[PDB]
Amino acid sequence: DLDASDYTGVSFWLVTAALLASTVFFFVERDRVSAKWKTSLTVSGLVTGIAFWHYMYMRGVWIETGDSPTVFRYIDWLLTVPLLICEFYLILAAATNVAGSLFKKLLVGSLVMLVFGYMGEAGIMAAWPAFIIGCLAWVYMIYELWAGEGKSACNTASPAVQSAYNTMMYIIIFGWAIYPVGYFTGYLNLNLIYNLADFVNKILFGLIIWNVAVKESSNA
Amino acid sequence: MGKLLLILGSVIALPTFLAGGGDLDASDYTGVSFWLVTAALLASTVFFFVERDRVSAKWKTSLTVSGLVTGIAFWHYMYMRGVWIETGDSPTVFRYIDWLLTVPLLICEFYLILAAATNVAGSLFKKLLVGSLVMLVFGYMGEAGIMAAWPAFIIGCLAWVYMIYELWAGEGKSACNTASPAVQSAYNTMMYIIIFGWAIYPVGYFTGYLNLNLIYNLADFVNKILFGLIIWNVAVKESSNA
Amino acid sequence: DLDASDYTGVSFWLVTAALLASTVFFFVERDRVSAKWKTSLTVSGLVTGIAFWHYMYMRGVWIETGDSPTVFRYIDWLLTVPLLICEFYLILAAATNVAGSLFKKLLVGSLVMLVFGYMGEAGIMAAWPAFIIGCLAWVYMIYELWAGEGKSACNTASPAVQSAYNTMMYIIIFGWAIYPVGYFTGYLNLNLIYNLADFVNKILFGLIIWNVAVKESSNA
Amino acid sequence: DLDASDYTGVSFWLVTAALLASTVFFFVERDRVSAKWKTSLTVSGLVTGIAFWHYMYMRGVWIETGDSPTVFRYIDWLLTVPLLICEFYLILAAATNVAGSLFKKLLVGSLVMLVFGYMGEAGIMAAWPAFIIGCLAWVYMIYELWAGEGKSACNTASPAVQSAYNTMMYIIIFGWAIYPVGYFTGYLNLNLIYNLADFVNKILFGLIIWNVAVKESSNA
Amino acid sequence: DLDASDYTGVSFWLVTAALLASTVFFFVERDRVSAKWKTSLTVSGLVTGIAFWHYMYMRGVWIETGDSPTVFRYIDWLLTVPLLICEFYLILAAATNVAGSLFKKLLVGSLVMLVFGYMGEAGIMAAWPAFIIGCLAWVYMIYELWAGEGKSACNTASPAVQSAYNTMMYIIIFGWAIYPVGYFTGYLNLNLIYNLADFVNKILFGLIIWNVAVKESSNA
Amino acid sequence: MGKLLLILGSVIALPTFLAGGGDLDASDYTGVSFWLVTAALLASTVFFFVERDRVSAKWKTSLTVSGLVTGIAFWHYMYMRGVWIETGDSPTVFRYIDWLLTVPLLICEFYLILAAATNVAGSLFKKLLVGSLVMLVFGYMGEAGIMAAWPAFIIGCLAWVYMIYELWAGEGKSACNTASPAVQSAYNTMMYIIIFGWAIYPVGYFTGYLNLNLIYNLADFVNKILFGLIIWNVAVKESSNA
Ligand SMILES: *C/C=C(C)/C=C/C=C(C)/C=C/C1=C(C)CCCC1(C)C
Ligand SMILES: *C/C=C(C)/C=C/C=C(C)/C=C/C1=C(C)CCCC1(C)C
Ligand SMILES: *C/C=C(C)/C=C/C=C(C)/C=C/C1=C(C)CCCC1(C)C
Ligand SMILES: *C/C=C(C)/C=C/C=C(C)/C=C/C1=C(C)CCCC1(C)C
Ligand SMILES: *C/C=C(C)/C=C/C=C(C)/C=C/C1=C(C)CCCC1(C)C
Ligand SMILES: *C/C=C(C)/C=C/C=C(C)/C=C/C1=C(C)CCCC1(C)C
Repeated sequence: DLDASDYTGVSFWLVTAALLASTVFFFVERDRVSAKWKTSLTVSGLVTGIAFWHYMYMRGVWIETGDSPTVFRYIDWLLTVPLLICEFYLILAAATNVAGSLFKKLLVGSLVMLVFGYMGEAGIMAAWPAFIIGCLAWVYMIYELWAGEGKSACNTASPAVQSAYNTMMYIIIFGWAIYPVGYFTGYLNLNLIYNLADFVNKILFGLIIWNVAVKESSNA
Repeated sequence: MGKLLLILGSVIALPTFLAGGGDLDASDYTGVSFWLVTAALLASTVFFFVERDRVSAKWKTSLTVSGLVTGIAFWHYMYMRGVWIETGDSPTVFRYIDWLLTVPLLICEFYLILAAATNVAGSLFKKLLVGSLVMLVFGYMGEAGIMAAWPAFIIGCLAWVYMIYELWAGEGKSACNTASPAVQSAYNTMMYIIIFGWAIYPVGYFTGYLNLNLIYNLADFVNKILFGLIIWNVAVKESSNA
Repeated sequence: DLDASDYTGVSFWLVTAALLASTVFFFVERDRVSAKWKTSLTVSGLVTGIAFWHYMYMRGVWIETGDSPTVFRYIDWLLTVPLLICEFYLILAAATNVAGSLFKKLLVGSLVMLVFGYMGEAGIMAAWPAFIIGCLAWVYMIYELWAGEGKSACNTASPAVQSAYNTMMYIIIFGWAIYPVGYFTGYLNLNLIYNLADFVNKILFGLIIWNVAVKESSNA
Repeated sequence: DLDASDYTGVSFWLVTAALLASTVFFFVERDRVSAKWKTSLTVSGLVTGIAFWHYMYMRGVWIETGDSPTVFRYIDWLLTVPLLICEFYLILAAATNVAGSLFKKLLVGSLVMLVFGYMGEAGIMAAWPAFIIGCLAWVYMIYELWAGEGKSACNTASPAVQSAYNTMMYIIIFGWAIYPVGYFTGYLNLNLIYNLADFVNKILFGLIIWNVAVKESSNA
Repeated sequence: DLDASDYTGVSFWLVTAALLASTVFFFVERDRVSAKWKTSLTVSGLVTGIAFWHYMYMRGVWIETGDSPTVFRYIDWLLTVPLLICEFYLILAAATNVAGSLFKKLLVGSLVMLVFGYMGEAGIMAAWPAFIIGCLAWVYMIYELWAGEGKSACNTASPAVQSAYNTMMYIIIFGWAIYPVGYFTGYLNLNLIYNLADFVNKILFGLIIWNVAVKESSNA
Repeated sequence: MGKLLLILGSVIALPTFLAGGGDLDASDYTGVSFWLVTAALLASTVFFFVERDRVSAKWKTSLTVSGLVTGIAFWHYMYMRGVWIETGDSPTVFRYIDWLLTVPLLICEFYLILAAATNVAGSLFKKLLVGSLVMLVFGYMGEAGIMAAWPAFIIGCLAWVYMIYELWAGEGKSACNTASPAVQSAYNTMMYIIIFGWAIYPVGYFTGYLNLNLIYNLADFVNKILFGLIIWNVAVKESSNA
């Protein structure tokens, strides 16, 4: 690529290599954890692998044409956000008892939010109603994960699990807020911001989950 | 492990064969749905072939069968995507091949769980398989134009309702009576999936005889990933006791 | 492949996909079975894998030329029938003690029968003597596994192994009879029948072996 | 390929598929045997894999030109015969005590025999002296494996090991005799004979070794 | 590549092959170490693998154009320095208890230092302020791992872990100093020095970590 | 295992990349030797990476190091075969790269076995490594034409004799004094290999300064496969005790 002229290709290569490394990382570290946490690593590994695959496709499209195919980004979000938000249910199940409806509501909210976001970007619906519905679904998920069943499950957990849950909640609140900001900016230079946001929300989340899994399983 | 790293590298290099099929954005929902479903099916295949570590020896089959389902789906979906790129027409033949090679395994999942959790004669699996084969044969005859749309659709709906009744008040209820609560909940969820999840197919079919590919994609997504996830959940919940 | 015009391509695709699925199934399910029956599954997996390989080659030939490449079919039979017929010896060794001459005589009979069938197909010898020799070898193997050493070994076995042996004997008697029937029909519309017969004799056989292996091993 | 017109391509495909199947077979069956016999299977798997690789290369050369590149055959023999003849030392070590010089003498004799055979075929030396030296090395190996240190090691062994050793000795005496016969015939229609001889001496040998390994390790 | 004309290609080939060998070595040697140290080897293997990937890309660029693609070098540094510097946190966690802020501050310092180095290289900001900021971050990390939290954690550790920590600290102080020296030389014949430095800092570091991990685990 | 069968299939499909380099029969002994050595090195790499199951935790390193030796040799041999096919000239640079990346591991095998079997300071490994590096540098200078053939050859022979003496009556003898008889026999065999097996290189080198590629191929074959087999034999003999 070019040198000191473009920051898009550098970000693409950096994120692709990081995602491949994290995928290998998480598919190899499944040997350390116990039987309970051999899923909280597999799901994160799948998240990073799917993100890496779609990043390779986006890099190919960028080489073919110098534009931003946000449809690929929405495909990647639609197959990663459900798993990332399910990670909460997975760690709560591997750490304590969960009724099961938390996963259902989590998944439904995430699917509705993305579908509406994709429809708003593609122009099927007006931008404002789609943005409002997506924000409402996001706030509903935050409320469920902050003061609803998620908080109740987090109350009965070991201190390491509680700290990891708080870190993941902060990540959801702050790092995930970049994408709606970019959506509002585009409906009223972004590829690099999305790359960095995916880097954070796809590597730090998995590393937090791996840390808590190793710290819990080490007991034995 | 370094040998396991070879497996990881092979899994990573498999998408490279798929150079990419994208062509238009925000114009056609078929190609987007095809890629979404293909990637989700590959991810679920890897998930189910990896999560066999947790389950005990009794439930190491209930994951492999679902992994096979998703893998066969993924294979036939690539084929379908290739055909669609070559020609923008309905790949009915490939869809019915995929259904014929996947519905038997999905309906055999019932027998597998009812045998690994309790004792069952298994005649429910045989009769449901026969009903599903009849429904699939009638659907292909209708799609091929041999029979009219309305009679074939009515016969398929009647066969599907039969299968639902067999799953609700047939031998399935008796088998579910002597089982753990987790297996009962899994059976109820799978019965609800049969009632509603499979019901996406005929309604979408009625859409095509009165677009269809998107509905079929979404229906395959649901009834091949949610089913496997429910089976995995019940298998893990049962095997953890060990 | 043509759609709604010929069932040969549909049968080819169906039995290719089913054979690949059965290969993966049999090479993955070796974990459940004990150390005794880790061979009764590997050989079945090899049978299905070789069938899938030769089926891909036959599909390529059919696409290249629309005829009947029976040479590849006889190669597939020559490399799959010995393993399917040695499955009897394998399950008998895993269930009881067998001298070993049963496998030798089975292999010799199966190889002689196929070679004679191939020679009859190719026209090296007269069709009727080759057909008679093949039928005689088939009946000799049936007698050996019905009233000879195979039956004697089956007498001293667990009920599950005996039931599997009876089911496999019934499959050998009935399903395998399609191929000599096709040979007689062609030496006195077929590829579909052969495909279905391969599906049956290469998947149901392996599934019976897997079922009996799992039933035997799990007990412990 | 052609149908009922050539028997070379059929033999090539048959042997290649059989060698690939046997390679997979032996690399998978290492899980059944104990720690002692996890080498007697690896070496046979390597033999079949190398033979399969060189058979693929020979098939490619045959497609390129319809002739017999015996240099490839001698390369395959030079990297398979040492391992096959070492299999004796490996099973004797895994079954009883071996001094170690048996391997040395075995390997030296096999290397000398092939090198002289290759030189005679390539015309570096006269055919008769090379044939005489190769036959002398072969007879020396047979004597060592029949009445020398090999027989002494076979005397102190379990009956299964003794039977396997006798079977391997008979294979060495009879099946390996095909190659010098073909060499004499060509230095005074052969590719098919060499294919079949490799089939036997590369599959039956490994199957005998696997049989004795499984029968020994089953004890535990 | 030219022979006896330029040492850049020789260095590229040497450090590519060595990095691949070290990657395989570190991903294979995870079997020996216990469950505590199955992470240090994994991270070292990831470091070497990413280095090998970016080295292959840099070799391709060099063949395509005979210049210095320092952008790829800084991508490699940005994706490898955080892991090498978190190896300290990993070994400290595997040997004793660490709060976790050490890894956070290490990562922040390393990322800030490179980003500033990349900006100085690209000319986004003035070279001297970026060099000063990078040196300040480097000295801050050295102080943290020499007299701060890292030293305090190293005080309560086994003698082997303390010796490994001292060796790694010496490597950080000495071998890593090549890169700022090269930057000063170029901002006030190099690729060979950088290659050798990468060889050292990416192989000797991992070998020290592997040695201490094996020494700790085998005890048990 | 099916996942293991993926590794087996990858190993089987690796030779497919190598389409084939054969050109002439009974005319040149270089290409034949190249193919023989490449295939033997790949086989030994697979053998040493598979046989780690038998050896105990102490000797699971003495096999991995030899496997990498053979793997690096195989990689550089392919490169050398490609260069030779492109141009029929001596690949001196690749040979010295391979030597520089393999001789250190082969000489480190001594330290590895003397540490996994008994206690040794390890200065013998360091001094032998320094001597080998000096010998390789002198050989590279002689081959590049910087120095004359006779002085470089004499210096290399003197360094090699030094290394032999260090292996005979240096720290190696003291380390071998306190060891099991199997380790002593392995050390004697490796010392004999150093004395005679490596001696193929200088004499063949003297052949090139007074073909060479065939001698170097055979020498690499011996000193990289027999060495690994001796290490594997001693490792298995020691670890079986468990
Ligand atoms: C790896 C990718 C991740 C974690 C993506 C997350 C994306 C979101 C949270 C997107 C949210 C949106 C809204 C809340 C409303 C407007 C539309 C979206 C899709 C931009
Ligand atoms: C993986 C694919 C699956 C589970 C496909 C399921 C398909 C059906 C349940 C189709 C049903 C139909 C009827 C009930 C009647 C009308 C015709 C069909 C074939 C569309
Ligand atoms: C997977 C393929 C299988 C099980 C093939 C089986 C084939 C036979 C049993 C063929 C039998 C024949 C005779 C009994 C006589 C006439 C010639 C044959 C080869 C058609
Ligand atoms: C898989 C290949 C095998 C077992 C090849 C074996 C080859 C021989 C035993 C060849 C022997 C020869 C002589 C005894 C003398 C004349 C020359 C040879 C090479 C043909
Ligand atoms: C494998 C690569 C490694 C270990 C790279 C290390 C790089 C550095 C320590 C770079 C340091 C720099 C400074 C301390 C200041 C000036 C800018 C840099 C990036 C050259
Ligand atoms: C895998 C490669 C190996 C073990 C290479 C070994 C090479 C040598 C021992 C080379 C030795 C030389 C001398 C002793 C003096 C003359 C020059 C050399 C480099 C040919």
